[PDB]
Amino acid sequence: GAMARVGPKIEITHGGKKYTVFSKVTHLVPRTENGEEAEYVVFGPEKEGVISVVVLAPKDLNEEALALRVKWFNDTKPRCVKCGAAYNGKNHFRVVAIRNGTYYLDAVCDKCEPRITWLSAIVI
Amino acid sequence: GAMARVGPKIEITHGGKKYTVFSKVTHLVPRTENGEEAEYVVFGPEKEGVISVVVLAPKDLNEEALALRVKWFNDTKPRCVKCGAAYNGKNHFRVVAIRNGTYYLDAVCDKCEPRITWLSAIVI
Ligand SMILES: [Zn+2]
Ligand SMILES: [Zn+2]
Ligand SMILES: [Zn+2]
Ligand SMILES: [Zn+2]
Ligand SMILES: [Zn+2]
Ligand SMILES: [Zn+2]
Ligand SMILES: [Zn+2]
Repeated sequence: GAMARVGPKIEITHGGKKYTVFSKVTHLVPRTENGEEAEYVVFGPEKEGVISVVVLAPKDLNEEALALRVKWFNDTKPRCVKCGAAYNGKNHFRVVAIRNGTYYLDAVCDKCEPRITWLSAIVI
Repeated sequence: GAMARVGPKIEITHGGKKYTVFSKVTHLVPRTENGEEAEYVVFGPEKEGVISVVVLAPKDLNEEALALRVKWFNDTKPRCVKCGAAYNGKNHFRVVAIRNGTYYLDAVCDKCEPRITWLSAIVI
């Protein structure tokens, strides 16, 4: 009976809030014309005290690296590119990031992009 | 009965020689620390008048783009990084390239790296 890791990688508190962070190694991610492969991060609405996070990336990200994505997002507070809304805990919100997670190419909410909810649902 | 494209994408003559170029869209390729995803190109030995080429890349490359890889290789004549040998038509030879195929990170021959022959054999 060989074990298998399942569910969230790490659970963290930050800014008085609790984040359950899932991740998947996938290359089904956006890329620049130049050839830099991006990552998706999707933030879910707070449900039962906890905000679900899903990081889809082409590389294996350790727990420190995963925790830093939440921090960078919380401290950047990026706005939806289509409507200007920030993640408020009631919506889903997706960023596309390159440069080892530090540079956002895109940010969008699920009222402007409903499909982002199916993205994280597949992992969650 | 739905058709399916098979075998080589393009066959080209250059420098008095004939190249049969295969390709595969794959993300099982090398990458830089920064996040630039590379491509493999493997040159086979001339057998029955023809040199087999196999381009493994994370993007869909049209026939012009595939033909340019052969040209850039023929005109660069890069040397094996481990022994200094050039592709001579008798050996297999692999380059790793980024920057839309123009910049070689690595070049190696199959006496120094025997596994490169299994790389192209899977596609061929
Ligand atoms: Zn803080
Ligand atoms: Zn990839
Ligand atoms: Zn929006
Ligand atoms: Zn939602
Ligand atoms: Zn020429
Ligand atoms: Zn060599
Ligand atoms: Zn060989």
